[PDB]
Amino acid sequence: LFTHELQNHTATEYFVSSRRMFEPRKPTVSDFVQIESCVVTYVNLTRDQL
Amino acid sequence: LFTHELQNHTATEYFVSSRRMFEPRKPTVSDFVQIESCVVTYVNLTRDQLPDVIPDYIDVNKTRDE
Ligand SMILES: *[C@@H]1O[C@H](CO)[C@@H](O[C@@H]2O[C@H](CO)[C@@H](O[C@@H]3O[C@H](CO[C@H]4O[C@H](CO)[C@@H](O)[C@H](O)[C@@H]4O)[C@@H](O)[C@H](O)[C@@H]3O)[C@H](O)[C@H]2NC(C)=O)[C@H](O)[C@H]1NC(C)=O
Ligand SMILES: *[C@@H]1O[C@H](CO)[C@@H](O[C@@H]2O[C@H](CO)[C@@H](O[C@@H]3O[C@H](CO)[C@@H](O)[C@H](O)[C@@H]3O)[C@H](O)[C@H]2NC(C)=O)[C@H](O)[C@H]1NC(C)=O
Ligand SMILES: *[C@@H]1O[C@H](CO)[C@@H](O)[C@H](O)[C@H]1NC(C)=O
Repeated sequence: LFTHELQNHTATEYFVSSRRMFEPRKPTVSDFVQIESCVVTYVNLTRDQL
Repeated sequence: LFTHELQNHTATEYFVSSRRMFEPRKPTVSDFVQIESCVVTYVNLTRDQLPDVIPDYIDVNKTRDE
């Protein structure tokens, strides 16, 4: 998952592509993993924007 | 994915398995992804038959309004 473009224009496009081949596309929910442990490296947000 | 039988009697049984082996099973929503582009090879269909072809599919929109 990468953020193409920047927050300079209030549009952060979250797309997932193969590390071997740039193929941008919006990820599917079934394909993530849920975690109980959080570290500073994770992006903070509330449930509203999920 | 493959189509057991043909539309000769309007029964195209849609199943999925391994490419090597024969492990028939109805395709599931978790098996696939969505794209915004279409071609002729893609079989074209309406929304109401999605549960018909994919019982694993659940249309929350059309069930809540009921
Ligand atoms: C559901 O989606 C399918 C896509 O997965 C559809 O397949 C598309 O079907 C349409 C028509 O149904 C095709 O568009 C037609 O293309 C012909 C080609 O014209 C050329 O050939 C004629 C005759 O030789 C010639 O006179 C012309 O000058 C051209 O050289 C057009 O003539 C038609 O007007 C029409 O535009 C698509 O090409 C086809 N998809 C692809 C990728 O080719 C399917 O049709 C959809 N379901 C239904 C019921 O239509
Ligand atoms: C996501 O949220 C976490 C927690 O809200 C953010 O990390 C937190 O950042 C604050 C601000 O620096 C840390 O508090 C500070 O801790 C240091 C000691 O490390 C102390 O010197 C300061 O006085 C202050 O107390 C907090 O410890 C830290 N906690 C964690 C778990 O990271 C994080 O930056 C946020 N990141 C994003 C992308 O939103
Ligand atoms: C789902 O979409 C239908 C129309 O297709 C609409 O009537 C209904 O209110 C929608 N429900 C939700 C929860 O989006």
